[PDB]
Amino acid sequence: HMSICTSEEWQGLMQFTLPVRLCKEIELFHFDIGPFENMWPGIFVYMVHRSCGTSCFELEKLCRFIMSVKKNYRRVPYHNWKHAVTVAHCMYAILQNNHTLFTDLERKGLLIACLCHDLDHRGFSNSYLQKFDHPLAALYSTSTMEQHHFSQTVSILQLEGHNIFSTLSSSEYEQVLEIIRKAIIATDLALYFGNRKQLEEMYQTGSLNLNNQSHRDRVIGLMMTACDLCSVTKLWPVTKLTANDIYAEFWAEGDEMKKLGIQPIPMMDRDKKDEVPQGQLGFYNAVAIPCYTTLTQILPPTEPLLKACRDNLSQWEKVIRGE
Amino acid sequence: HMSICTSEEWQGLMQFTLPVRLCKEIELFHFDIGPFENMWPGIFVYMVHRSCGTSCFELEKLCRFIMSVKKNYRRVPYHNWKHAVTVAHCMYAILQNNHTLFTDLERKGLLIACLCHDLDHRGFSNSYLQKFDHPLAALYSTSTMEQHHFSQTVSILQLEGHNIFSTLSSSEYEQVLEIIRKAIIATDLALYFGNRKQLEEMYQTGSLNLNNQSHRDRVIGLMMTACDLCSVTKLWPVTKLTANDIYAEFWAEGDEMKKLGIQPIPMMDRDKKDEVPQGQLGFYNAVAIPCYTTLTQILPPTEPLLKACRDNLSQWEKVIRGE
Ligand SMILES: COc1ccc(-n2c(CCN3C(=O)c4cccc(OC(C)C)c4C3=O)nc3ccccc3c2=O)cc1
Ligand SMILES: CC(C)(CO)n1c(=O)[nH]c2c3cccnc3n(-c3ccccc3)c(=O)c21
Ligand SMILES: [Mg+2]
Ligand SMILES: [Mg+2]
Ligand SMILES: [Zn+2]
Ligand SMILES: [Zn+2]
Repeated sequence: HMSICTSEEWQGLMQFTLPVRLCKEIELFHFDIGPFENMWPGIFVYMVHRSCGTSCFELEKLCRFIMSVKKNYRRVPYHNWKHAVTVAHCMYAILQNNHTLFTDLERKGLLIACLCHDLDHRGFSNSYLQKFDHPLAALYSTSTMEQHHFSQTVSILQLEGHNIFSTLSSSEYEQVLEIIRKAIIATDLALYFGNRKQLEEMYQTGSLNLNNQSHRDRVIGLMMTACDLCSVTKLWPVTKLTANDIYAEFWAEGDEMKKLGIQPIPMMDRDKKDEVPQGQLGFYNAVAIPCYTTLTQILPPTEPLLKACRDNLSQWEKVIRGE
Repeated sequence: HMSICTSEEWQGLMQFTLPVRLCKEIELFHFDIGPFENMWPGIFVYMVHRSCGTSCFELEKLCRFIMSVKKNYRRVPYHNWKHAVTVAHCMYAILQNNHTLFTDLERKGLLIACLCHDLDHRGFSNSYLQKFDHPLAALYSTSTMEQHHFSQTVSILQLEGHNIFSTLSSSEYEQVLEIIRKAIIATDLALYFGNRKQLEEMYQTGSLNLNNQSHRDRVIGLMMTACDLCSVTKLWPVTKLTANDIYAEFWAEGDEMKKLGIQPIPMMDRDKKDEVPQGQLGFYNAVAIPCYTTLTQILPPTEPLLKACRDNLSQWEKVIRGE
């Protein structure tokens, strides 16, 4: 039922070497992958090698995993392969700047989870699938898509010559699958508010214990959300272009409702496209700024993220005011 | 300007007596008015008299109102005089089964609002009038048609010997015009989704209180939508025939767009008649079933509506399956 890669695809990836100029840039939080589409699979390999090591995964098995993952990402406007590598890059930048804060079993799982977190996205919300009783909503009652993304990840790893986590003991293997499970479920934005709530109180009262697994998993969750929203941390022209992509996806979902006689929420309605600048300001103020603020409080090296978020908020604020 | 009834028309109505056989059928929710065309105006009078008494309105003024309302309903395939009386009948059945929950003034207003809710329908959607900048969209920015229906109701009552509420105190009169205003605006399906969602929430958290005017207006609104969609609660052959009438009206609207070059949505496209069973399944699942479900939860005697809705959904389910 999955979509395996061709021999051609993984072999070419194995041959790819990252140009020396982009070595500097890939270390920066505001790095846009956008202009280098042919390099995106190659960029993930680099990040995996630069973080955990050149001998952490079997190069053959790794290249087959990446290229098969790419094939299970649909041609949707925003929740595509480009997003999966943008999110992973941000995770790489965070994991680099907090090098001794996470175990090599967390480091491996976190990058793989970021590349897989939106696997098989059909450009529809959890609310859409529940409202139209889609077979996926029948399998997973809550965090519908996120539970499906995790199921597709597990299915890719279950393919011949794809299990990149096969060299781990049964204990070490079930441990990493759980890191990935939790990281992907955490990408369900509805769960985020509560997570950034509990993390805010835990930071204030100094109760956040990094040795406590339950507490550990909450930080990883926020790290996932911060990576998932990193489009608001890029330079203004990049940020502006990405906004157009997620709207195009939202509008297409609304169009599907309009066809059935249903009225979409303003966000999903393309006839309320002028409401987008105000909607962005609302999202940045209610979702993005709180996220990066708390992330910086827990992991201070992640400060540039919050800085770039603020810069873009100001840009949206200028758009509203008519520059 | 309006369309006044003839002396002949209202005089004959005053003389009409309902057949003793029908007395029991009119009390049932699944009652089809379709076979009794000559009796439709007479049926409304009966319902008025059995709901609010025989001395609630001046028989002369009432018969003139009904017959002139009938004349301001166009010969469109679905949004016609037959629809008005079907909607009103369903409202009568709901009022009857929950008699003491409502005031004599709401019973008066809701039945009149149901007979008037589609007054002067031209067989076009609000989406159409707005996209093609029709003069009616210039007057009313939102709920375009519904605001026009309320304006035509007020215009009929403003006719000589037509003011059926003239015998109410200035306070009662302005309260009944507001009951009607709100009930007709509520027939704009776009507003329904928010209304259903809010009411479901209020029921779940037990915060719903019929003594709270704001809550009361939300229930009346849902009652209006349930009545507006009662065609899906009739027996299968009736339900099937009505679907043909709304589609004849939608197809005519699509034809108007095709003439200007614009491509209608599948629902409004007559070359796309095969997608109709799936369109119905989507409408029943996303609109009709949620509606009756919530209505039954607020007013449990209205359960037959949800029962018959389910029976028709199963019928559409069978059509898709090739049964
Ligand atoms: C809970 O707080 C809010 C605040 C604002 C919104 N909102 C938005 C943001 C949409 N949106 C996401 O709901 C999202 C989720 C995840 C990522 C994302 O943007 C990515 C590119 C980072 C986005 C995004 O733009 N745009 C609108 C556009 C027109 C009219 C209304 C709105 C509106 O109410 C929604 C939720
Ligand atoms: C209920 C009916 C007529 C059943 O045949 N129906 C249908 O099949 N599709 C639809 C339908 C589909 C799309 C939008 N409105 C619809 N309405 C509608 C129209 C105007 C005001 C309120 C609701 C229906 O009555 C209906
Ligand atoms: Mg997601
Ligand atoms: Mg209407
Ligand atoms: Zn994502
Ligand atoms: Zn109607």
